[PDB]
Amino acid sequence: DYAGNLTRPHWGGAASDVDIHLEVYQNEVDTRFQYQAMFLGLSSQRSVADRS
Amino acid sequence: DYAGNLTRPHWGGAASDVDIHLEVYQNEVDTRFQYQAMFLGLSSQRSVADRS
Repeated sequence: DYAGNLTRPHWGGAASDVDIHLEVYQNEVDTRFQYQAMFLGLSSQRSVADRS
Repeated sequence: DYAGNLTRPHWGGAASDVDIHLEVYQNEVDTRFQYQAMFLGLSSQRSVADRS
């Protein structure tokens, strides 16, 4: 193309070849897939908070 | 961690490790699974009662 030496704003380099852009970030974290316990209703519950 | 000698309340013995803890008991007795006779309509009933 014509004008093979042009101005690239966030491509700061000696020949304007190396990227220097900014990573846009929207506070996104991918951690894991959540799990819910399912033996709360399939077993009896007792408390020994005194006779430990 | 930093205390291999501790004060365990309901552990008796000279160097603890006796487990004299109380037993929590809620009046529960598991006995067996009951059975009901079915040979009532599967036979003929004759009552000798108080005669022979």
